[PDB]
Amino acid sequence: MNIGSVVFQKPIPFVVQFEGDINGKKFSVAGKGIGDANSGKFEGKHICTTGDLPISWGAIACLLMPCFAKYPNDVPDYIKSTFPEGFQRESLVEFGNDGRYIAKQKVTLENGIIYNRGTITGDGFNENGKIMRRELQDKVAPMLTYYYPEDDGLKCIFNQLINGNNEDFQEVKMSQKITPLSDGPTAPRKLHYQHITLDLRKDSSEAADHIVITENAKAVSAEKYAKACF
Ligand SMILES: [Cl-]
Ligand SMILES: [Cl-]
Ligand SMILES: [Cl-]
Repeated sequence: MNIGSVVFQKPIPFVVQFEGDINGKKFSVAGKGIGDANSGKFEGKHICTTGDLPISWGAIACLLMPCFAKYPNDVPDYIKSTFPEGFQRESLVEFGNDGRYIAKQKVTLENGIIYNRGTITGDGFNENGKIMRRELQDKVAPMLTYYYPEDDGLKCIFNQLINGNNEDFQEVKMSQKITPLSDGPTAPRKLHYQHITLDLRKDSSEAADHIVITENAKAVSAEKYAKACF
């Protein structure tokens, strides 16, 4: 029995706070939403409080809470087991023929609200590229992500494809490391996958530069994934 399973048994509001600096361009994002780990759906609206986001929203979409993923019982939920204290995650995000950035974030539970507080720092992006000129669509293709133990944390590796405006795609390569914020007991770290679909949309009434992320994440054991029907 893992304690985190009880806190996420009902939908929980969440708050996202990000500070960024990519190619010397500083930005700040503030968002809020709701996550339901019973369904694996969590949806939030995020606004760039410093003006316009210097990069395509899709490039930071899945950094703006894998604790909300729907985990079956035949998969040990390590991420939820780190609660109530929470977890931290470091990410190396590399874009094909463009730059890279590093993010560090801490996902905590405070007064019954999930807080995703993170920081992004990157450089080497093409100033005439579709990322920094924001010519990519706000559309991200479906994903499968790999989870597996490494050292004393849970490592996650996966790719992302952001649609371009001319039948092209932008490659996103991510390498993440999840570790607990406390030295308390956690669930087993075992190989498994997450099936994620993102839908980025805009609010007509919102004047600020923003994005509305509808995410549906489900965990799959390696035995059930191998026996999959599509
Ligand atoms: Cl941080
Ligand atoms: Cl870097
Ligand atoms: Cl570790």
